[PDB]
Amino acid sequence: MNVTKLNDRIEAKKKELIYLVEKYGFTHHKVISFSQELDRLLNLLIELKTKKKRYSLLEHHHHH
Repeated sequence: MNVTKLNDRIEAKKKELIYLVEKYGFTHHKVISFSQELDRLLNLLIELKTKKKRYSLLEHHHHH
């Protein structure tokens, strides 16, 4: 419901992903899938901002 929280969860996932690259490698299935997930939230930033005319800009997760 909040974009800076969203940004934060992306930030944390980036860091988590980096840690996993060190232990598993970037060619590892989980690291690939988490990268897709990280991409998904990164996409959310663009997606909600490209709309902005929607309550969804706030209620992207959790609805009012």
